Amino acid sequence: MQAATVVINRRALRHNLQRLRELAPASKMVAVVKANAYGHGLLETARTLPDADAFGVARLEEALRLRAGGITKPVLLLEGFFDARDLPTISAQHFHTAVHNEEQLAALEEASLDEPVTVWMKLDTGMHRLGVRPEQAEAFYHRLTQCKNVRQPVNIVSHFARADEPKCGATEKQLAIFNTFCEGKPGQRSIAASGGILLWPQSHFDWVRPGIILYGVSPLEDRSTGADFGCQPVMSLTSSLIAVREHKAGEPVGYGGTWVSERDTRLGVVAMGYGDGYPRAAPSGTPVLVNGREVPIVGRVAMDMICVDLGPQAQDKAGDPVILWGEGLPVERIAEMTKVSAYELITRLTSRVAMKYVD
Amino acid sequence: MQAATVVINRRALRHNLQRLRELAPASKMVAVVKANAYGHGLLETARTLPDADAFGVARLEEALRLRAGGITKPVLLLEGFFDARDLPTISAQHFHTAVHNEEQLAALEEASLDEPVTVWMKLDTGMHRLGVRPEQAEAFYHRLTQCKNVRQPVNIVSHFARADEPKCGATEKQLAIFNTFCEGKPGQRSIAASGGILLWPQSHFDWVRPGIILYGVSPLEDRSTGADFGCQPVMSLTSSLIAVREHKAGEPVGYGGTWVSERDTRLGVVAMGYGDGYPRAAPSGTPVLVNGREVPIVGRVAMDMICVDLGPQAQDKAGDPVILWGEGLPVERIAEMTKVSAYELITRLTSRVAMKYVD
Ligand SMILES: *Cc1c(COP(=O)(O)O)cnc(C)c1O
Ligand SMILES: *Cc1c(COP(=O)(O)O)cnc(C)c1O
Repeated sequence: MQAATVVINRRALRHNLQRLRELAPASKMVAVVKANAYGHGLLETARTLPDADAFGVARLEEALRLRAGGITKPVLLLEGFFDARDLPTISAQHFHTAVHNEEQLAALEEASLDEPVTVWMKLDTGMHRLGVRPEQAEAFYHRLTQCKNVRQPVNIVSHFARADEPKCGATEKQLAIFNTFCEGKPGQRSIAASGGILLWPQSHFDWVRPGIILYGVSPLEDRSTGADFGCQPVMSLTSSLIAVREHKAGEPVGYGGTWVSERDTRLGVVAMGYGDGYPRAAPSGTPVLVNGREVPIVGRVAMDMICVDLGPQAQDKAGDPVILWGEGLPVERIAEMTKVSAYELITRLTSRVAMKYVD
Repeated sequence: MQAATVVINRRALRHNLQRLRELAPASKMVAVVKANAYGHGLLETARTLPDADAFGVARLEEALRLRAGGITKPVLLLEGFFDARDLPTISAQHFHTAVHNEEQLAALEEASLDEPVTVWMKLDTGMHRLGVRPEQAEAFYHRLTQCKNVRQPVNIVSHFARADEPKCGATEKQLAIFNTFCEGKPGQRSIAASGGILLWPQSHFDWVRPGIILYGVSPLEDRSTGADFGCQPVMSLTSSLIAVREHKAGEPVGYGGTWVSERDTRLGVVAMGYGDGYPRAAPSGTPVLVNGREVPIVGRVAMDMICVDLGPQAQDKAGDPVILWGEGLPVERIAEMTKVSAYELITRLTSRVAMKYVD
């Protein structure tokens, strides 16, 4: 292929897992690979990290897809199970699960399983998304230690809502609540994801759950990159030019006549659009690398194409290599220029994009 | 349980192709199915419309995927071919192609094919994206009529840049240029897509290329839906609740503490996020249907989850049906609220979303 392609550096992936073990030296690793491993490929990303202590996924379907591909490490269902009839599979597949509601707990109480299941009680410490609230947590917790279907001890998990904002006391407050509930309880503790790992060493505890930074991308919007933490970028969104055309001063480009040229120039057309996952919101001027040289996007990003300004005697030609982000252009730079989160940029890509794996 | 799923109404798809034949009664139909048929499924959308005169795709890869699935109809390569070594496949697969540059034409000229290929010369009439400029078009055109590898006559294609803006004279100008070049030439003429079909009956000519409106979605940003033109919505982005929790006044929700509640209420958590293709940009208040009742999104949309405000004694529960858009809630209403183009909303979805076909 020469069009929409994501190149995944397996070497950078391994480097990052090891680099994260250096940053959180007393904690085991839950490699978070939900949403097709953040756009890098669920199964391939798991196979690249046979050293991971466990893998984290959002849904049951993702975990099963890992077992189907031969992945054997423990897989953590971060949101738990959505149907009580799933417990038998989860037990047999040796999936570890979070438990945040009455339905899940009552399911565990009355299920009949050939083996008990490892559980992580999800505690709501401030995010107010999933989890048992503090005032209901002690009773809920106690019921889990009385389950024959739950492998003792009951582990405790939680998640930060604003760890990337060190100046507000949100994280210290969640930590305060997390610590109060865990006092005197056995079982592993886990509350830190990318942000907690890098900015809060007092939240590492027993297990940390690296997601975005595992792929060498910073979880912060302070324009820092994965390299700020010694992590190497894994993904490169690439394509090729499918046309190099003459253009003249005063002439607009693309839908809505969004951009008008102030000079005679040459425009390049890239085989990349939002039908591939590239943000339609990308404003003119956003950087793209053409033949390893940065050129600006001019005009509205279409479903399948993107126009760039090369210059009046630019000698680039149809077929030449284009980098939307990757090697000489961090996805964080593209997130600042487009105002789109790096999390979304690397993850919200379509099945039209080819996948390459190197090293 | 059910999670992220796109339900495709085959009946509505059929209705729209027929409805468009009623709006452009003297023109053949090029069903545009590029980018996985605008998120509806490339092969299934083609199989639902065996009545289409032809199918349009962005890339050669998409056309070959159609032939692989048993689609037998003529397929139009809207951007042409990117490599001269592809002509033999194009010829053998009976793919019709656009020709916009020197490389493609020179390729046609010196290739040796067992059969000639049907071609549509792409003329740049104002969009300044792809196509031969007016002052180079006559010479370029004449070389195509002299090709033994091109099945005569040479057809002429072009595309509108601002057909959804009837008040600016952009479309009349492109039409003026298109008409001047086609004078005295045989061969089919085609310049109209969804907008040209609905708003410009002078631009129908021989072939019209319905894309977005084929799926029952309006190409305008004037709070018009597909129903404004008698077209029925084909896609329904659905999911289910995975939690219904108590929440209290003054408490924030989600990452960044984006939303704070002014009352004790109950929050629902949807198995839908941008890891599925749902816009991370969706602001609190964006409508979502829970049990066929509209509730607002509260807090930042995460990779796998979305929180909604149900009410203090709302009786919704984990497992209940959620509609992100579809029946009861047009994607155009979500586009207006989120400020994201309906084109991108239905198209930029990930492979995590399951596909259902009804009728
Ligand atoms: C997805 C998620 C993570 C990883 O988050 P990052 O910000 O990419 O580090 C960890 N834990 C939970 C509970 C999550 O849902
Ligand atoms: C995608 C495309 C279409 C369809 O346009 P809509 O506005 O979605 O109908 C038709 N023709 C060409 C050249 C295209 O690239």
